Amino acid sequence: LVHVASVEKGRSYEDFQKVYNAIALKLREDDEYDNYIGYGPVLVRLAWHISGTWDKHDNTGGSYGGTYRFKKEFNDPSNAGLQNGFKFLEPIHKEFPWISSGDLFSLGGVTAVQEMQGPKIPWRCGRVDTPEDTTPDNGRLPDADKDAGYVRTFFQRLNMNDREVVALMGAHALGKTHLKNSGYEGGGANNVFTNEFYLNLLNEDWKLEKNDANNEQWDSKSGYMMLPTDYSLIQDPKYLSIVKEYANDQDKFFKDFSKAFEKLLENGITFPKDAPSPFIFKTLEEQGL
Ligand code: HEM
Ligand SMILES: O=C1CCNc2c1cnc1ccccc21
Repeated sequence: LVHVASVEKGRSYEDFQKVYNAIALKLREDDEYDNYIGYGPVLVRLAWHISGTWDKHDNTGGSYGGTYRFKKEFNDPSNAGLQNGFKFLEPIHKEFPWISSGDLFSLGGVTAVQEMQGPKIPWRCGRVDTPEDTTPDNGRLPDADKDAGYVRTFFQRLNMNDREVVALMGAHALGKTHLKNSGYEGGGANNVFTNEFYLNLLNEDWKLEKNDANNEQWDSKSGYMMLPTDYSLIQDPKYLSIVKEYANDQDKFFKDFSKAFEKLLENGITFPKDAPSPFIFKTLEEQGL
């Protein structure tokens, strides 16, 4: 099963920079969403969930086919809440209908990370929408009620190692859980991309509690929370070393996250040898916009 990247006909960097800019301007505009968090976090999660269905064994799932647009995936219980992100991106796709769905969904994640003062994420175009019968079944995204061993084994399906896992999880600096979406009671939220997930894990006073949905979560005296899969990163000695590394090195975290996130978003895609180089988009701030 081979998915070959095919550049949207006649498009180049500046076309995609226009899409980035539209997403970025809408992020700035629609600032009230989710108690003034804005849409950055949910767009990052969307980009991860459209990519996280991938299976290295047969190259099913992944970001290439844009299949989140289909009911079966759109309605995956693991994707509850992501419809807000889809609706946010709707007007952008209407403005730029030439872009593929996979390209738009992944680019939304990139734009969100960057506009939230995260690292630059190189991004490649060429995902091509595939038919409804290519939509992966529900159940390929990870459970949150599990331990480090579950996390490690899960991510092997996505060809991610321990450092890549720990780095990717740092996106949980962002946003929050919503009891009605996932069965987890949200704590303090952020909308700036930092290494604070690691600092919170190491520095807060955590207590294991059972929430009103009957699920276990770790809660701090200051009002933050960790999923059991988050907290597993300080229960496992291999993960803990890396958590400490990122808590003590912002730049290393940024560089490792950027690599892992691009790789996550590109898993399953064959880029021809004469494909364009990855694009590094300028932020609104860098453009004076
Ligand atoms: C073991 C792996 C993971 C598990 C079990 C997990 C689970 C969760 C859950 C349960 C939520 C809350 C959803 C809601 O209630 O609205 C959430 C939110 C979020 N996740 Fe993850 N996640 C994992 C990995 C990741 C990765 C790899 C990324 C991206 C690189 C990511 C980015 C996010 C973001 C940005 C949010 C906040 C969304 C918002 O504020 O609406 N997560 N995750
Ligand atoms: O420590 C934080 C910061 C705010 N956001 C999250 C944290 C930890 N785990 C999370 C898990 C899912 C969504 C957001 C978070």
